[PDB]
Amino acid sequence: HHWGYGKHNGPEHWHKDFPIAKGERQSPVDIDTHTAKYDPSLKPLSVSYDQATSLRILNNGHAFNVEFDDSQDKAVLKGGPLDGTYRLIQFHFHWGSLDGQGSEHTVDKKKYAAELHLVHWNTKYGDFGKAVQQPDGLAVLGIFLKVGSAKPGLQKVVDVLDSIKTKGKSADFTNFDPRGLLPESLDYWTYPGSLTTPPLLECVTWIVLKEPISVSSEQVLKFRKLNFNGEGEPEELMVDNWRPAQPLKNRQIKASFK
Ligand SMILES: [Zn+2]
Repeated sequence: HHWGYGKHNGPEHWHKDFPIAKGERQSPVDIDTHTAKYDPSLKPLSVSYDQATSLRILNNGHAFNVEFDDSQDKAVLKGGPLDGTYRLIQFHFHWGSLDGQGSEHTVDKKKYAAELHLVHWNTKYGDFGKAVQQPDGLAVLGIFLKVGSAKPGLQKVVDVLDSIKTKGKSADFTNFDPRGLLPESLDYWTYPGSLTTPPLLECVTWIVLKEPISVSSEQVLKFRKLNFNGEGEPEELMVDNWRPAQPLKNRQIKASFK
């Protein structure tokens, strides 16, 4: 029926409705650190989020998205392997039912507790919907989360989750600064890939940061209290909303560092 992360509608079934699931540039992938090519031609990333305007948080039934005003160049990403300016539209996470799983990308087969995706679209295409139809339409920054110390900048998100527990619920979420979610270092790996949920379009330049951020056990516990279902439907906790690693095929992962 409709796609999800269960036994009957999970990632191994997606190809029946979205054949591109077996495509040549699907994400996520495992990052083999000894095979990644250092590329000295890659520039440092430029993250300009000081004028970011968050608007709302929404449970869409597969994750929770924090959405931003993308009608102007307020929160943008440029540099790195990118040509042009990419505007932030939303961020969301993928997480597990246990601390030893949850991330989509892996590093030398190591899985993290969760993975944050900051989604941006190439302004040359005018809107998000046109951007997803192009090979260079989106840039996603992926950041791993490990369990350890609490991340103060994540607490405002954790605290509003009770108000969007079920699918289709939304809440006003203004004045949230996404700078509180970045690691200290911006070293990264990059490769050409896709969206990790249907429609699985191959329009993404992924930028995965080497340095994870730490979150407390209590913080991730609050993520696992969300629901996949809508209000008044049988409760299905929102956990393990990650797609496993896909074949690298004819692709090279480049590193911005050595
Ligand atoms: Zn994602």
